[PDB]
Amino acid sequence: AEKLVPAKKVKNGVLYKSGHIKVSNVRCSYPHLDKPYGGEDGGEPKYSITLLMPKDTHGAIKKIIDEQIELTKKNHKTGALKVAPSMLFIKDGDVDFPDKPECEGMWVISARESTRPDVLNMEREELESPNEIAEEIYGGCWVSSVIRPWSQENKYGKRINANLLSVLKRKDDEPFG
DNA sequence: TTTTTTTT
Ligand code: NA
Repeated sequence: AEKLVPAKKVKNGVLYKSGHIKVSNVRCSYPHLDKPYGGEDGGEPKYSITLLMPKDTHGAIKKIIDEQIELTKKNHKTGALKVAPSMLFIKDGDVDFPDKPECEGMWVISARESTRPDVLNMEREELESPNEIAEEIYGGCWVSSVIRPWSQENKYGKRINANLLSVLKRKDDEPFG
């Protein structure tokens, strides 16, 4: 549920007082919302999505994400955390994925969660069956998503990752396949 | 309220 209290609203996004961030009107790729992904090779399976944020239209919400990344580093429970820019949930499509046409001119956000996120159709109805979830949110559609940064400091390294809380269908478009 | 991701 969006039972959150806005702190700051910008074009294509909202920062909430709880530290959650809504990233609005972004293109979806590689959804794993019907069934969790990963944990073939040691890790535990998680639901996930990639969000493609156009650089020309989403600069304000990008700035909020950066600010919140810094805040998350500073507030890490064991003390302020140093994290490399390659170890964040946000990547630069033009640098990191130059051979992927769908990433051209995009910020690329990866968000994951062990608990299945809320999945809403355009009528804001919450979906429950894996098949209906897979049909609704297909790679290439546009969504709005609630995420929240978190700080990782463990045996595998130091990262700022993003919890995936909700995915709302916004627009249909050509599927990536 | 919690915790490795990764392009896949
Ligand atoms: Na459910």
